[PDB]
Amino acid sequence: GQCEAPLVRTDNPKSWYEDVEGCGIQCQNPLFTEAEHQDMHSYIAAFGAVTGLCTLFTLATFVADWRNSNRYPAVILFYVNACFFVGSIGWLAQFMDGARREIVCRADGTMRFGEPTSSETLSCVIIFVIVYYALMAGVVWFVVLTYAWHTSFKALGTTYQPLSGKTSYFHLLTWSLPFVLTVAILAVAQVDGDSVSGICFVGYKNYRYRAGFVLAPIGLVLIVGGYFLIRGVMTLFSIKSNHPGLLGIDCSFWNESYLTGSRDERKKSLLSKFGMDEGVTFMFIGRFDRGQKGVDVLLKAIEILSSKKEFQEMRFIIIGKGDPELEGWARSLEEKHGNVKVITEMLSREFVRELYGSVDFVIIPSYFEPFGLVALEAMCLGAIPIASAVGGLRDIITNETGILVKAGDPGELANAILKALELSRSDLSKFRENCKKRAMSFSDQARMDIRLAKNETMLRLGIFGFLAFGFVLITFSCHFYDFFNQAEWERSFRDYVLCQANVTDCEIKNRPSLLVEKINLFAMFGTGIAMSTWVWTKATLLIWRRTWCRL
Ligand SMILES: CC(C)CCC[C@@H](C)[C@H]1CC[C@H]2[C@@H]3CC=C4C[C@@H](O)CC[C@]4(C)[C@H]3CC[C@]12C
Repeated sequence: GQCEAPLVRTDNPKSWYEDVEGCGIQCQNPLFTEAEHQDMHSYIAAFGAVTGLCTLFTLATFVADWRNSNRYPAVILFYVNACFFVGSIGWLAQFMDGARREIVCRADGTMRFGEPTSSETLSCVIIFVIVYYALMAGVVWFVVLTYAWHTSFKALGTTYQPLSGKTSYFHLLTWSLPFVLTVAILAVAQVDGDSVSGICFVGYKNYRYRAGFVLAPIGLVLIVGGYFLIRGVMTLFSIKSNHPGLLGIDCSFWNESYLTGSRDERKKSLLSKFGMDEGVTFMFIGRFDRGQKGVDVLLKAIEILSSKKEFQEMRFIIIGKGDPELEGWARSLEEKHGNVKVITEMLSREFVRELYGSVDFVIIPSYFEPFGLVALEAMCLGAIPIASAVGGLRDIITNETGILVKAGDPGELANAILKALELSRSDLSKFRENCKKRAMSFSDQARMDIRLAKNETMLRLGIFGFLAFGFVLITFSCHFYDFFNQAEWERSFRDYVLCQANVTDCEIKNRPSLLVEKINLFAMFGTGIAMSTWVWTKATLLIWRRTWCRL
């Protein structure tokens, strides 16, 4: 009945150490002393309390006005805060009286490992699933947050709400995936306790399961989250370089005051410069590519259009360079039909701005268009677009704004040009007015989609996307570091424990670093705290101020 510390005597055949019959390992990490146990427990308490309180307040803010705040692209972070709140409560459970022994220790006083098991209680499993599910549920929402930001740039020039029909689709995948992982861990009975952290978690006894079920899934969400974030940056940077100020009023390289004179006066000036007489002007600018922009379609349409008697009533201009055969084809038509201008050089932005604001119609014969930002500048300048019904550009152009055609059909395109002539013989003022109003608006007029309203889902969302990414990257690094060195610490732990009995000095080769543990906790709690600032604005204070006035 004798066992030497750190081992204790028990009658459980499942608690005995490798060959030491009757003796198992006490429920106290032998590689750390009491003083640093109290330090770590105090450290956890501070972050847990702060995360719980601040996260709960944000959740209270959303439900205070759920009828108006329940808007899909702006409530992704609400579920993120919900996930982290549950995780925080899971961590804080250990600070109830006697909780650590009931959670970490077996009834015989030995360390819990290999849970679940029918011979012990459910306290270790309950804490494990709460914390682990909360962790994985949160980071799965994070990749949804970045994806929403990536697609939120489609909410310009249209009324269509992206992902409006996919809200339940995300939810089912978001909650199902962490549930599957949780069940997989329980199926292999790898839930182990640790007095240092104060909770049960994966793979303390075997590093391989901790790498598989924690490190690996966290790595994948970082890859996906980074991918969408990178594309979002390219979109946002591309906007500011080319069309900055595509925002609440209008202020860019375009402005109403930059161009002078009437529409006809500028048209006559440009046509004089090109040696052309008055007519209905159709303009296209773009790269002379194949399969991406229909330059071949546009050029072929002119050949078909050349047979009509109305051909002499219209004026054309093509700007761009690229494949030399398209360039030769365009120049040949220029000489064959002396009513079209061909430009292959680099054209200044100043010239383009005046050209866009003078030409009657702009042609966009694309084969693919991401979401149609290139068509918005022409609409801002009063041009009436004719475009292929491809990509996300179909959501911008409507019957009262322009003409859509099937891609690849030069005959249909020519018919659309003939339709443009029918409109051009009448008053086009309504079409130009609709083009400007639509391009600088969206249908989310809950509070006047202006710079104080729509920047929420373009700029503010972007900040939190990268902010969450940073903390999750730190968490990945901590687990990555431990995984590299866990194998040696296991060997050290084995060697250290054996010499303790002294059955006639022991030394610790190495151990897990408490500093890495603190940083990992900081990043985990930091994400919950960081995402709790979404509602830190003046408007929410007013809501709370009036909410308190229910009294
Ligand atoms: C490597 C990537 C994923 C990191 C995250 C992307 C970073 C670089 C992006 C995402 C969000 C972006 C910011 C979003 C907010 C604004 C406000 C805007 O008025 C000016 C640009 C500015 C300041 C952006 C600068 C670049 C930014 C911080």
